Amino acid sequence: ISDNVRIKLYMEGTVNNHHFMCEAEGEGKPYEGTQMENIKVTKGGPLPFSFDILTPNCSVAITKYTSGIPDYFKQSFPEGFTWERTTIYEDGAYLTTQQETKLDGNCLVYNIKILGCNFPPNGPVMQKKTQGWEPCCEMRYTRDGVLCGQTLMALKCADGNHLTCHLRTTYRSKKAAKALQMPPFHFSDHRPEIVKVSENGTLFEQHESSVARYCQTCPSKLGHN
Amino acid sequence: ISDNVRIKLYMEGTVNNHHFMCEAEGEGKPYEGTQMENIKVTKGGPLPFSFDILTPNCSVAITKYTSGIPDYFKQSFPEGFTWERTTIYEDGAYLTTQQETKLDGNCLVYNIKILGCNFPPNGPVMQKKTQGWEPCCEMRYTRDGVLCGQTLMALKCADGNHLTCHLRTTYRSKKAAKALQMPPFHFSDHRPEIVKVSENGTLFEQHESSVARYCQTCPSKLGHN
Amino acid sequence: ISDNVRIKLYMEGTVNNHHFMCEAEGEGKPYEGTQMENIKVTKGGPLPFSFDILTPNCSVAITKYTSGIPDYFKQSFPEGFTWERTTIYEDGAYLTTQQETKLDGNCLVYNIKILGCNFPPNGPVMQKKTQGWEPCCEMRYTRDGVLCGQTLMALKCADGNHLTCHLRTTYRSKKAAKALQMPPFHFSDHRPEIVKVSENGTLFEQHESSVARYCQTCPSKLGHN
Amino acid sequence: ISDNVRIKLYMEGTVNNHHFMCEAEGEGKPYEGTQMENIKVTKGGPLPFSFDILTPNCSVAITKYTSGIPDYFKQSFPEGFTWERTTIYEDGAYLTTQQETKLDGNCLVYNIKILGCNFPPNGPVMQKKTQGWEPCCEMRYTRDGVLCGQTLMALKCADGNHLTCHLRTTYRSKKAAKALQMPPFHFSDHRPEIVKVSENGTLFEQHESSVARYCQTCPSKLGHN
Amino acid sequence: ISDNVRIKLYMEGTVNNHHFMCEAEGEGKPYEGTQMENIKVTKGGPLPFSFDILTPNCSVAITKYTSGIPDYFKQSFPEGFTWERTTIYEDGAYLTTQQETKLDGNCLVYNIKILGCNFPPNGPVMQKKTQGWEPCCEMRYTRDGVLCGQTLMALKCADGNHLTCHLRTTYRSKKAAKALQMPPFHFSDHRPEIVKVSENGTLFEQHESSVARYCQTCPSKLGHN
Amino acid sequence: ISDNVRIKLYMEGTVNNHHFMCEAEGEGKPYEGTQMENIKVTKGGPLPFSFDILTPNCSVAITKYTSGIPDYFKQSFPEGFTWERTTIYEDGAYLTTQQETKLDGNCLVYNIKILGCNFPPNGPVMQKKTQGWEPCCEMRYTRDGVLCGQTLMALKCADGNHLTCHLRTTYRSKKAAKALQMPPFHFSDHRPEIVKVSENGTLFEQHESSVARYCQTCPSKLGHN
Amino acid sequence: ISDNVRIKLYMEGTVNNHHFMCEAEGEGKPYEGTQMENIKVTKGGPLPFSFDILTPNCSVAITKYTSGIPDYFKQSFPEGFTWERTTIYEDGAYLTTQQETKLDGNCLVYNIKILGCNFPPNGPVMQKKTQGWEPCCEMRYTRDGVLCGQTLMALKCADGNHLTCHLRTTYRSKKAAKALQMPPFHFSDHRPEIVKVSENGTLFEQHESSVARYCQTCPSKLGHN
Amino acid sequence: ISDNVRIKLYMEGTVNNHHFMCEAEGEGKPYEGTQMENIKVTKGGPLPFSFDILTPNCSVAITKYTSGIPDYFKQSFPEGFTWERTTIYEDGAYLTTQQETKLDGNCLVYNIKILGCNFPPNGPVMQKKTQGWEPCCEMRYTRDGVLCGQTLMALKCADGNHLTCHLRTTYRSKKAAKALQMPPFHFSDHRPEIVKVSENGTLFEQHESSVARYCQTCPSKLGHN
Repeated sequence: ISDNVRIKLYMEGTVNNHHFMCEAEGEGKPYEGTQMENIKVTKGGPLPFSFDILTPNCSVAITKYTSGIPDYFKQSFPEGFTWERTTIYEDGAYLTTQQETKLDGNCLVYNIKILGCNFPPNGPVMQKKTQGWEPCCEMRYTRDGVLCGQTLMALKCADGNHLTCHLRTTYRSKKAAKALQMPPFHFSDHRPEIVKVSENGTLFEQHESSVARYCQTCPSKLGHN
Repeated sequence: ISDNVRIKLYMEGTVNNHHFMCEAEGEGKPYEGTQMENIKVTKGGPLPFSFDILTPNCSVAITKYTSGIPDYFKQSFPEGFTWERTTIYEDGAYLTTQQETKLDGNCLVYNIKILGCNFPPNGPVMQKKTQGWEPCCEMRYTRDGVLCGQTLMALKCADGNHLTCHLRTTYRSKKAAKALQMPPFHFSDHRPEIVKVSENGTLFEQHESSVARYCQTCPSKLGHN
Repeated sequence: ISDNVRIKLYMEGTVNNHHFMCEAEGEGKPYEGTQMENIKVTKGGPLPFSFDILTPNCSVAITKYTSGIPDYFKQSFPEGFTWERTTIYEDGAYLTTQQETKLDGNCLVYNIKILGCNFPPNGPVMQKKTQGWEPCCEMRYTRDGVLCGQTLMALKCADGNHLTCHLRTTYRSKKAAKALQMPPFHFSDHRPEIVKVSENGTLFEQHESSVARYCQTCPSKLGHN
Repeated sequence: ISDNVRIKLYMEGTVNNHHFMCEAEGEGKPYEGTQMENIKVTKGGPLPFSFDILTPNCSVAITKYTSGIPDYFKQSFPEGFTWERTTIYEDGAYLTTQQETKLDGNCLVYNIKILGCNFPPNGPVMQKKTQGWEPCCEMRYTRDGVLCGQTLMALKCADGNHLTCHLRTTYRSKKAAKALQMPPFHFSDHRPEIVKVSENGTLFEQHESSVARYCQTCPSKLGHN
Repeated sequence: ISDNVRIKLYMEGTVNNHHFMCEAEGEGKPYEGTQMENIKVTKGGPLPFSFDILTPNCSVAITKYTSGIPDYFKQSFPEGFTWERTTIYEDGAYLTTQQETKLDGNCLVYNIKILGCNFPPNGPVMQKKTQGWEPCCEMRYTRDGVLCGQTLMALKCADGNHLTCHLRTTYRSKKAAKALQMPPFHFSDHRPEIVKVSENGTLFEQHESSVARYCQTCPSKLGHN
Repeated sequence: ISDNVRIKLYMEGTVNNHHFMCEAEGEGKPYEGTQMENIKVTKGGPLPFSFDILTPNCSVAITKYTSGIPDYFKQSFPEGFTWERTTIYEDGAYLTTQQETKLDGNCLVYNIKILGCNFPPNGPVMQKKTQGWEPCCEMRYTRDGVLCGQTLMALKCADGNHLTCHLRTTYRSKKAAKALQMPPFHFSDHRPEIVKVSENGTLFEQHESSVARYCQTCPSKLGHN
Repeated sequence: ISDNVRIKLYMEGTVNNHHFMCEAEGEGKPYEGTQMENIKVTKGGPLPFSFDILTPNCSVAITKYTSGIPDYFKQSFPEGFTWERTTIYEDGAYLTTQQETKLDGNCLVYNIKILGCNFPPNGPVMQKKTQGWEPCCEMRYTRDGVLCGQTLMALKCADGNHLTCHLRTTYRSKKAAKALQMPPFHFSDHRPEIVKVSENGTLFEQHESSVARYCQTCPSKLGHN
Repeated sequence: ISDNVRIKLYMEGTVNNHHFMCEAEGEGKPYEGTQMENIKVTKGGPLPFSFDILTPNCSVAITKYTSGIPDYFKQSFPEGFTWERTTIYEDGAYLTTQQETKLDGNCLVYNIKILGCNFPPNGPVMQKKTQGWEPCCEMRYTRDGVLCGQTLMALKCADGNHLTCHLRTTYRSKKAAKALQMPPFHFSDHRPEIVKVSENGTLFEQHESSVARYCQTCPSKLGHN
């Protein structure tokens, strides 16, 4: 994959019985781990809920993989990969996502499907009281030939509280495991941020930085990473 | 709704990155709570996973509502209703469903969308080692003007074990709450059974009985139901 | 075990950093599945939380086992048994219990240890706005030589809503599994009720009825129980 | 609190009906965030399960708090603090902890109570197949005037696999709110390691390093921490 | 009045049937128009609504009166004054205030009574979605021998929108009319800001600056102020 | 509630900076909708304003509810209810009320708080030129689980003129919404009259009749009430 | 005026910048207070908002004037009259109307001008979610030689909720007040209903019944109307 | 838009049943915010009421927009814009306006429609006892993709009084959302003055200055505008 790529996104979903569609165009630097997307709600907008719950569904090939840790995603090209995830919110809401990622030339194409349910009508998401995500730390490890990820995230609320959730992901390379260098357990920091909202809450400029690493602040007494 | 109805079902989903579609034809006695469907996997079959996980997604308007408990579903007609649910398996798999139910004459039409993820490849579902569901007891109660349901189910496994899961559902009538007689807290027994599999594992004859009731084995010292 | 037995209970626990102890004396009809206990909060009372969360922790040897289903608990005497459980509330609270049951003469003696955490201070439990439990249906199945149980329960709230939780239990007979007739998958209905509260909310008269059974509302078309 | 302190620990617990007690003596540098403890299983040892599940229960006053982030724990002395936690394992096990932390002289004294249940008998924990924890990243945020923490951890298994769990903690200062400066949302890295096992599997030399910080790998484009 | 003063405040109110009391200690520079208050919700806190609605009720003797405009408030000492006001929110809520202001030595003492009603439960105030007030411009004019004020204010919401309201005030000097120089029509800019929230949302550090003036951005073609 | 009840009232308020208190003893026939109160101004009398503005603040449990329309107020006992209201006068005055209603045996107890402001000094109220209220028609409808009311009223002046006002009320039952039969849109006619004034304008014998009904003069062509 | 008349109406207006024109043909029985009009949107239809807001603008000479109450409108012929009104909706919308009424032979001719503004785009009116008006009660009283009217009305919504508004009207006879018998304070019930919609939502069959009266449900102790 | 423009205005209205028309020729400097118009009452003049109520209806494209605040009005050219407003007077009068603004070359063309009602006959407006407007401060904020404005104004009265009113405006650009940069919350000062009246009270020379800005007199302690 190139050091500079374009991004094209297509999303379709139903949350609490509300159908919607989104499309986005963006750019990013795969090896630097930085990127940005201009996401437009093409159908069903303005959404009856905070766009925040859609943010993390909109790019793991773009991450600075450090410490010699094998990059499961960049290794997957040209074949590409898909990933699936369920996000469990502390107030009972569930959001499941199926995504396909393809690399056509220097353009990353994302096709996303989402199904969300049980979001409380008077909760922060449905009441649009949330104000973006705190950065997070994803735990990555292999299992049964695929790469798994788990993360705890926190939505900022106007009152100062946070609404937390748990992401459980399975990343699936289109390359056979035999053709891949599987990575050891490691982490990936992510910082998604919406820097601008326009067109009556239907257009969002979203930026994100990601870095894969080992625990660097606490030294091992046993020579482990 | 009449005493005898026809059932037409359309389903589309992706589980562990495997896309599939199903269509069914059936019948049922709404007030007797008995029904049967002939479900055909029209695309993506035979499925690489046990059809058992799709079974509970294929009819709550057909239930013998006893003890004078108001029937939230039959009351929603002719407008109909929709429901959303996430099923959490004990081995980490999640399956989210979005469904729409409408009544055309004396025919119930179901449109279903499913997204499933994280099913362990060596688990009983992906290995097709499950052998049907044990009967179950659903807990139903109102909240925020809609009807909620929660159930623990158990899939019989060939090794003698049971694989358990937790269903969390929100049923949404298309009629305004004020035009409905909301039910008190109650239960609903369900007994889905596959009696025949044919056409190279793509046609499933599925029967089911459902009965809404109160606890009927434990007396109350306070006269409560 | 006899047709009528006495009950002596000792409980110690800490919930949200509040330490407390309870003692109770009661009676029951093991085969009839009916019982009553006069539970006194001996230390740390009045509790800063609803007594309702302790109710389900205060007697499975007392249950009417029907349909020829082997009784794992009564079979365990005179040796007795222990059980361990964690209850997960929908608003983030957890309550773990460890219990020992023995039969001394004609008296069932219960020794209970409880640790609870993360109960929301503005929640119905910590605000004492709950009004007893709704009857429930426990799912029972064997696994690895022991008997397991899972149940969803709902706490009635003052505002009319229900607070739901999930119980995950493991019952351990003190007799070697070898000397026991392990039961098939089955259910158990429970109806715990507090009929009187006195001594400034430190004494509770609690009654309960339990019945072990199979699904008796939905006939099986495959000849299964 | 002194920059050099000793540690004294007392633990009692029951896991899968196995009762045990532990005691430890150690030392640490509160502001450097480094520490070591010699933990002896004084009763019920050698344990019938991996000591790994006990490891994370044995010291948050010892953490290097960087970036001027208010230190909830060090601000709590001399009054001290307590914390409560439930750890949920992916294979159904639950472990709940209640802890009290006091400073006697220049020695941190820990009193721990543990209740564990539903650990699978043939699982890696009960089979003693785990090989310590991977380092972890805890999410810390305020709620209801106290400090909350949530973490995802992973046990290393022989197969090269990992067994994951989720920690949900509430830290409770015994100091007046008026005398405490609460921290903003932040993280704390922890790396607990058993560097030596002796005395026939009953003595564990455990080291740990902890660092509280903001996300430093991913720059904010909104000027946030 | 001194160039520097202390502030002491006592408030009692009921909003949407929720009773509360507040007390505050602060300081200000009467002639510079700047001040600060540390407001504690002594009873009924944390409030079930945004503290923002209470902010503007908490100091008109502290304002920089420019352009030779007579200062109705400072002229009122030592007698002091009272003021009454009703704030009408665009979504149907009303909040009425009665206030007494006295000068005790170097301390301005405020006694406030508040009654609020009809705030929508899912509105920004009851949902705590607001994030402070935008600065505002008060219109001041004499009528029936007293000073009247009217102002349009706007609360900032998490979503980027604003919730507006209308303040209608009557200021009543306790000084004999014959001893007061009544001011001509003029404006007063106000900028209340909460710079810190602590003690579980019950302690607010609030600052404010106020300036009385004529319209200086648009010249008069008739020589009027 | 009984067919014949006693009434005890306690009132405290401040209008245009004039503090006052009232107390009353009365009787009524709840189902007949008739009642009387002997209201005494216990502090601040004679009032510097017409007692007419206090009249409508002095009993909604007493109303003849016709046509099978559910009675929100009588249904609220024994718990009782509260109500809040703001009355907006055409000449700029505002009067806000908070009231609590309890039933003790057959005695209705009212506790009222009032804050009024901006009444013009030369208007009919402050000049005590009003001569009672014309009967009025209240509009009642539910919203967000509570009962709302709105009414336009008119004070009579000797010259044949009227001074109008707008009442905006929220009635809040102390019973759970689930335990109440909510009424459809309807009206309530009210006719308050002061039949005797004594003790130098500090004791008022006030009578009132109230009837809840649908529109009975204009038949519906669509079969609506 | 005769007991059976024809009705002809011409209307032009702009609401939220949408221009439209309407024309109607109908009939009414002046003394019976009943009438019906076939209202056609001749320009700008189908309207981008609910026709419901236009309904009350389409006949006060048609009202059953009971109880000997002087009929300001009937007395105005042959000269006729005009009326002006502003309707204030609770969600911030305003609609102002200017109307002229003349009698040509036995045909009442109405010429209407309307300007509406600030209707929320997502409100029930602009979204066409309203379902007609509930009947209402107008307060009528004289002032400065003319007749005034004020009414609160409520639009019905599907949820069972209502959108309320306030009408403030001034009726102006073309006859000199000297030649008219002015009425005392009284009421007028109105019940507008759309019984048929056709021609792609541009033709509305609307009927209405009106009755002028005094309060007839609450007898007066003092002897007032 | 040019730095120097001409103005052409056409107005038609009906206030308290009095029909009138006006036309004007003017000029202004859009970026400097200064302008003048020579307004002639072409029909229905001299008006039976104060021309002051028409003054604010006669130019928002002419305003000095400072501090980098996006200019909604100038951005709207060449397409143009419209605006709608209702002005509510404290003595019960309402005046609604609909306006269209076009830029033909360097000439701004205004087409204005007005409907006013309920002005008291003995009030200052109808008696022509007003002496021009005091300058004012408009609050501007976006909502639903359009620009809203609200302002309180004060008309100079006879005996040294002021008659106040509230303006509620919606400004509608003819450009699409994608082609506009929406402004943050801000203010606009306005100072309309009649400097000459001639031709028997039918020709008015009116000047005005407007400035859009943030609050500059009161510093923010949080770095907000």
